[PDB]
Amino acid sequence: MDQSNRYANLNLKESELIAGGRHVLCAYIMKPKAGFGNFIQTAAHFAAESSTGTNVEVSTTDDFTRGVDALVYEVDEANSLMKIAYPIELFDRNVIDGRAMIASFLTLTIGNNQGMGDVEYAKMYDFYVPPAYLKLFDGPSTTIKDLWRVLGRPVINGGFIVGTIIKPKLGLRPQPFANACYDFWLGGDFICNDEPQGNQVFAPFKDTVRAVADAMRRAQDKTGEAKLFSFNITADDHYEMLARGEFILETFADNADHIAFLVDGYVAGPAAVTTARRAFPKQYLHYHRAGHGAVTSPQSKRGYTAFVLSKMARLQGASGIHTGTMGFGKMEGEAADRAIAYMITEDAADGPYFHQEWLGMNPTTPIISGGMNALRMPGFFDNLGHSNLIMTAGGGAFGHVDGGAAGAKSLRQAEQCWKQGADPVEFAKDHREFARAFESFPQDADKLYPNWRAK
Amino acid sequence: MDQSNRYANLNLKESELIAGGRHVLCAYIMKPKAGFGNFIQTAAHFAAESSTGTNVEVSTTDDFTRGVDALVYEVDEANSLMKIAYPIELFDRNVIDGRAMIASFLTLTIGNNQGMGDVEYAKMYDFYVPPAYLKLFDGPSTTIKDLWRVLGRPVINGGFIVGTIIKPKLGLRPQPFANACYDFWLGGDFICNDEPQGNQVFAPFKDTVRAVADAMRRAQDKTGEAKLFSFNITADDHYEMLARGEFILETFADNADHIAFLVDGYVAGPAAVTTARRAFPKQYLHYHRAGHGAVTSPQSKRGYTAFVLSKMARLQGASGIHTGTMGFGKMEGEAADRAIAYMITEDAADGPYFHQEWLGMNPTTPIISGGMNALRMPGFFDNLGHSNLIMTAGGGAFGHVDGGAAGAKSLRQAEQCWKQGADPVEFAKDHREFARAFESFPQDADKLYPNWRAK
Amino acid sequence: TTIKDLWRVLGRPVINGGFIVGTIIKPKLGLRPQPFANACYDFWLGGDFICNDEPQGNQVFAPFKDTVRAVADAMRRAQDKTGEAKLFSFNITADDHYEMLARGEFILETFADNADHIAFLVDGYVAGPAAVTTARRAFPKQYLHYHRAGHGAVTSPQSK
Ligand SMILES: O=C(O)[C@@](O)(COP(=O)(O)O)[C@H](O)[C@H](O)COP(=O)(O)O
Ligand SMILES: O=C(O)[C@@](O)(COP(=O)(O)O)[C@H](O)[C@H](O)COP(=O)(O)O
Ligand SMILES: [Mg+2]
Ligand SMILES: [Mg+2]
Ligand SMILES: [Mg+2]
Repeated sequence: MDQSNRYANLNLKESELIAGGRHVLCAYIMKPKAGFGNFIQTAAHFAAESSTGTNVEVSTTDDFTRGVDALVYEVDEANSLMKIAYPIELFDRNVIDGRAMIASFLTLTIGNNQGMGDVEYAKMYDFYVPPAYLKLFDGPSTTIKDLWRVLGRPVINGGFIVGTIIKPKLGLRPQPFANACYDFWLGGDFICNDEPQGNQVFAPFKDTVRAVADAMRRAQDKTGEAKLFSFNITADDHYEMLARGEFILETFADNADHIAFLVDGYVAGPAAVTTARRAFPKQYLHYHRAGHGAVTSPQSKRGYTAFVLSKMARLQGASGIHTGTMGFGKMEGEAADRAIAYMITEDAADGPYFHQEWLGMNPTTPIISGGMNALRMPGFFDNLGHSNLIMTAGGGAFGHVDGGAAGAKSLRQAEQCWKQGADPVEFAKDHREFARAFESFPQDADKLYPNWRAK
Repeated sequence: MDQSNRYANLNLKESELIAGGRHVLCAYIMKPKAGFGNFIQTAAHFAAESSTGTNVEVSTTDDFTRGVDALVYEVDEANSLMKIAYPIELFDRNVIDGRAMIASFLTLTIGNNQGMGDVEYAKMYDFYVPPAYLKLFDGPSTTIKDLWRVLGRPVINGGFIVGTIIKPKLGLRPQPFANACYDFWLGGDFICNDEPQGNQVFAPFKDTVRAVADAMRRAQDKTGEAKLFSFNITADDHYEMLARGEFILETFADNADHIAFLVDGYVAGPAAVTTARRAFPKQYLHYHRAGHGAVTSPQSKRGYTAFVLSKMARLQGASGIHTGTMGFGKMEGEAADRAIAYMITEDAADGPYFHQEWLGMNPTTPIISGGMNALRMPGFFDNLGHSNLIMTAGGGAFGHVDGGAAGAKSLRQAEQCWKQGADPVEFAKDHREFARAFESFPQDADKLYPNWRAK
Repeated sequence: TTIKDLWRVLGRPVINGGFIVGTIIKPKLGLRPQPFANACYDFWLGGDFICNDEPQGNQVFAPFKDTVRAVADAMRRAQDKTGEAKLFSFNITADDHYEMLARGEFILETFADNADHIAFLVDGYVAGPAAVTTARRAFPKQYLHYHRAGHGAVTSPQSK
């Protein structure tokens, strides 16, 4: 069935749709399946399955329904580009507070349309939210601004937060776990659970937070500096998440504002992110995206990109989200991913297709992690352009030849080397922990800094 | 770094791992990326990133950690097959009730490993859960038995539940919405919100619930038969979901056990499914999987299959889940998808790689939907083998030439034709509504029943 | 919840799983927390199921939380010794709905990975259906052990 006459109107101007403030815009890279309709016909059915229609005509459709149709307003078959405008009245709102829910945005814009039989693949690369809809999202209530204040840093451009993940990913019992935290905090600022750490039978939850809380006090008394920890409170059950958060804040007591909450937002879902965002709005929400690569990978032509994921996370209320190492780490990523960081940190930024005004919505910190170490940091900061962020290096810290404490300092000195604009090799001659990272990761040192042993 | 000696033990026998009952087994179709390690090396790193390790050695690892390593126990590079055994001590448990959470299972078995830069793609096709771990999942609390009992049907093999989705997907105001519910209920059993219908400004939630409630009373008074409705309560906020469900049950009063709750479990996440499962255990939980096609599609070689998704849904507590039309509808699907239905309905069933014993865990109803109508139904039931299920036809019902009421009866008569083993064309000679479905969908009638006009 | 769910924990067939060997901790009252747990350990060496005697709860000589923690420890010791799963049914009866919740919530949390080994005993006759429903609707996935103390006042054939 050809529904292009109804669900496609290419005469609409994107600039007039934006100025109207009545439409969410989505840009897709789509390819029709062979043996069905052409590009515009497929894009039309795509819009029908994403708003008001199905695959056949129904007697219950009226002129009002047609008024809220999602409309294909731009196509470019040569580049497989498809843009669709969704009237904002389509998106579901809370009965309790009239606010928006990202779950409805996902259901319409990238839900059933991912299973259509007449489409080979379709992936969202960008979207635009107008003010009337943008302001209905929670946004972040805590930012890096609040971590800086705890660390004693300036609340404007407070700078780099040295971080790590406790490794092994799983296996450490409570006290060995806390001993590693104490070691790293002797030279570092931030520690977080590895995404799956929680209440394993060999490392009970409450036993572990108590041991970490003791380590934090010991590290703070020893170094005279404040230390931060991010606990994983992900769970299927809403009330399990609350129980973990409430116990943590109470146990850490006067160090409760040193605590962040980690959520595996992708596999647990927006509901888990919103649970932590609204239950603990004054606790830095640490968005972990394990599993995102199933759709975000460039190898995938379905779902949505990491850019789309990061932009959505800011609406959900993530204080910080993993944005990837941008090609400098062990995970898939590219240097152009720095545009993701600007989109979630700035009040105004450009996506691959749409410019976004955030209207003073709080920024989401870009959390850098994934095979990072002191040797890989200078090049990363060169690509991004700033270091007002959190970086966690698990293997990069506890894989240091001289231990986690030395690993912590190697990250500190690496960012100081970039801030000073110094040559890493020459800078290492006066910074032992940074120099020892070359011996800790000789393969990386050989590729990044040829002939480093000779200097 | 080569980690095959630690994270690979191909001398392990799958039959002993199963008999031991101490390991979750996962089968993946994996392909290493060019320019890195061979197959066993990639599979070993894959297992490390999915349990206890990272991409480098760390000083904190002890023997206890090594004991809980996930182990590659079987490979077949020719077919890109990789099997991994996850010790069940790795998976997180609730502090409040010590039960399992699917979020932990997803984070480890299909989380970070989807973003590994040394892997081109990896997709889970099957998994095995031993008794010690299986019995810790919620499982369904409400089944089709309870819908049959409300309909007055036998609680064993109660038969086919004629259903539909209110179309248009969006745009109907409260009372027009309810009028369409009444029309279909005159010949059908089951009606559900379309996945995005909820609290749109043009169709307020409470006004729609009240109008549908009145429609149910009018239809039951008119037909003398019980009627069912499945309301979408999906939301980011746990408390929004409770608010919608509590209001529905109070409004419907003595028809409260006629209510099912629909959840967009894929975009909202397991947390949303669990909210409905645990807050409303005695309300049929209707799992909707909008967005799943981004990973489950055979066009995708990442994430997991629809079989994996359905099996998890049964553990999560879904009373029913969409299993696709198995190639007979408008969405992607194949005839072999009937194995998904058997896996969620039987106490013992075979997956593509692992046999599963469910130990009496309640079944999940296979909900058939997606471009279905009376003409396509006989073929679908021949491939499945039974009709003890829910089938919803939005366009197939309200697209009927004579309206939703006649469309409802066409679906009823379509299954009666299959139960009687009659020829559709000949059966239509004595069943008006079914015959008029040929006129409603002539393109389908021409392909499925050549020369139907002459008879 | 049904005996099916106790059979599953014990490793029995979920249909016709067979006989569950059980006892009540005697004395009915008087045992202090650790002697109470020591009796639980002894029986579990040969049995499956243990329940509070109907009035056992939070007596001054046997505080509730201390007894729950000691019984929880005994269950691990007996399961680690025998290699078999063990079950316990705690009395959570109380006039105050929120007392019943407090008790049940603390038990499940304390037993942790053995939480599915726990049943909840309710003196349904003297406490009433309201107490039964509290346990039924607050803890649907915990075996509800209905104790009928006091029923003999009306059910006895001597009564008309
Ligand atoms: O498990 C891991 O691999 C990490 O803890 C990094 O460990 P290392 O520091 O040892 O590399 C992070 O979870 C990933 O970086 C997530 O990827 P991303 O940030 O791209 O979402
Ligand atoms: O929006 C729709 O398209 C449907 O209401 C079907 O409508 P029609 O009956 O009118 O076609 C269902 O939500 C999809 O079938 C879900 O797909 P699946 O079950 O494959 O996950
Ligand atoms: Mg990690
Ligand atoms: Mg639908
Ligand atoms: Mg007694």
